[PDB]
Amino acid sequence: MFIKNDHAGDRKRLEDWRIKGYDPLTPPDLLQHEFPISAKGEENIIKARDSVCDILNGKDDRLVIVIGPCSLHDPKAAYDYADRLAKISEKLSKDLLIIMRAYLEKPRTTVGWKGLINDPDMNNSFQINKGLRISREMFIKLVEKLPIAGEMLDTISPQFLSDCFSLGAIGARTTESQLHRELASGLSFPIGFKNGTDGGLQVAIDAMRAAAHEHYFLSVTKPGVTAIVGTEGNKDTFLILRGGKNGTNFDKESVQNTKKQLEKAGLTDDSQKRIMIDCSHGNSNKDFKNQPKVAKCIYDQLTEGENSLCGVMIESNINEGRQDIPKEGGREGLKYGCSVTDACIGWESTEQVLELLAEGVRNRRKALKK
Amino acid sequence: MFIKNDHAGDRKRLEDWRIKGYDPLTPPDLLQHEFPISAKGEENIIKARDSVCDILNGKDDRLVIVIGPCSLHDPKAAYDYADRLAKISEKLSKDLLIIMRAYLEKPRTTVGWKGLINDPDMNNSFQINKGLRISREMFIKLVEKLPIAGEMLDTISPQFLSDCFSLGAIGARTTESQLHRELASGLSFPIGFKNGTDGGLQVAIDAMRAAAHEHYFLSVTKPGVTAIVGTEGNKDTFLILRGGKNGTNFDKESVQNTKKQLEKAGLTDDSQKRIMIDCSHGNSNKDFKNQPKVAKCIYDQLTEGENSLCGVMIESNINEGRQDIPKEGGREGLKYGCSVTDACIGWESTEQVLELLAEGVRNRRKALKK
Repeated sequence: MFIKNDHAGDRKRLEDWRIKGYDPLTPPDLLQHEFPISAKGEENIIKARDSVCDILNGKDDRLVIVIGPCSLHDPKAAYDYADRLAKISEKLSKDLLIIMRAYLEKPRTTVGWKGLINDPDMNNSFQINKGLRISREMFIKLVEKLPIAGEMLDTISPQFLSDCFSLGAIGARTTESQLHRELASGLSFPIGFKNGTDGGLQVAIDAMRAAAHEHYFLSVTKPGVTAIVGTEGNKDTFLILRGGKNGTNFDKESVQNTKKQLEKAGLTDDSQKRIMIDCSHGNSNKDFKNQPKVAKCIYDQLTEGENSLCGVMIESNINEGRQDIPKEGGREGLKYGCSVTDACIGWESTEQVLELLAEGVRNRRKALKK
Repeated sequence: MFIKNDHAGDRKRLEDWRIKGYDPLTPPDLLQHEFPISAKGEENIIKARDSVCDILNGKDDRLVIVIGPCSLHDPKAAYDYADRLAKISEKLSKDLLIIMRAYLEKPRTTVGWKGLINDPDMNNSFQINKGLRISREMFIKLVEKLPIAGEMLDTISPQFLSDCFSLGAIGARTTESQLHRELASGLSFPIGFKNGTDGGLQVAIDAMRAAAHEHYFLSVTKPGVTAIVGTEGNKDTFLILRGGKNGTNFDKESVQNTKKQLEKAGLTDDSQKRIMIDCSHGNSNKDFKNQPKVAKCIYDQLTEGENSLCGVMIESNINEGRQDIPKEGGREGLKYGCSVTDACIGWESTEQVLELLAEGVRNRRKALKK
């Protein structure tokens, strides 16, 4: 702490006796001035957002693919993965609309590395200020290469990193939080809510419904100070089928149920597409090798003409599997292109699945006579 | 809106085209100045906190009863009720500690009054600065009458009102939120989380495990600027049973099952008491009539000497049931002392209930020969 609470632990102060101190923080202004976005990255982002919103509204028959490392921990690897992916995306420019999984943390119940933002040297130093710096810079570099997608959590943290997202996602732990639903209703891109830890759809229905309305809440402004914010709202929201405590909900029947309750909520019609399926995480029962297989199911629903499906989430890294960051050595003790956060499928798995989906969208074209 | 995004709609800019613009805000330093907490309120607040920290470590053999409106919405009415409860609160004082349920906003997914802070004019005018004024004014009056407790909904707001809380809960929906755990660890009083909307008990155990720890995050400081905060961690933590979509857990079995899971967690031992019961919300199935009978169940388990219990929650009001705030009417014409959120028990029932539980505490005393 730069400022230190000299009175920590005294239980005769009304407040703050549990507070160690404070460290200076950088307002989003200064960073947004320091790390601006190039017009090319700007253009990437905007046209990306719109096209997504097109696919949502029934306007485009393409399919959205949010794929990438579950968390990002090493930048050079991010440029490698982004250029390799911009290659294959170049190849599929007319079918998939692929967007990268730029995630800077895995939220956890158990102690660990707290994400790229919190622990920048990965040794629990917590000079988060740097974390942000380098982390935002990586985006002013990536957005020139391809569109990226973050997951929301710290109402405060996006202020620094929202202008780079062309889409966002919301986690199960946080999907019931009216905080976050407000936050989406402010955000400047489409947002996908993950269905509850037990599987529940209702939480995600409720989040979309919430996020569409206009909201007022306390938030943090670009000059690092507090004000009251008004959100026009965000109607271009969707649902991400995910969890396993109740089991896997990727099965076709599950998708139909999602659709029946979505038209039971006025949240979709036959012409709009609001369903994203997330394989990594809950449906894979926590094994990377299970990721390819579900792909099999989604493709198949496309082949029969499933038009509700808007997009698909994929856990993916240059090298497959996962690894434990060493007690000692930090980032230098990690294998190159290998996920710290979740087990990913290897680049090879990833390209074979992409060819499969490129074809599935074509077959949906042929059976619908589209 | 004071400031107005003049670009709200041009989905052509990097960011902020879903933000209406913002409204100025009284910083917490200032609101901690305009309304200070008199020395008597200071005394009540801290004596209560230490009392609850005793009950939590088994040093006290009395019972924490958090009782009050589902939502506090009429400050005259609240003063009247805090009067009454404080009067009988020392009637039973030897028996248990009575903390009043000072909540400001009831979490939802639907349209309606977003609490006293967001819309305290009750007209969807949203004059939030005043909301805060009013509300802190309220608080500093109430801590002179009896200590209080509130529901931590968001993490900017308690900068304005924390020092009136002797004690706080984390709403069922936000328990899984990393954010509310990090916030929890700094607060200078006891926190008890509510179990997940399924009824699941792992969320709350994990939250207790996290909040014990020391965390560093981004938070708002008393002057009104964001900063990096380190917390000591709050070890003064517990669990609240409240119900779910499944498993209403107000029974002897369910409590013992829970105690066993907390023991398996290394959070408590047979001397400590880490379990609080909510008798509204799920357990009551939105039926105020079923609250007293749940008191009865409790009273029975205390007659049996159940020593892991630290408290009970209770949504009580001057007049029972609830009433519908007319959306096309004002708060001008509304029944006095009738909670406008979840259905409450009457004043007479409240006398009754409280007497009955006092008896229960006496009975547990005799069971272990204390």
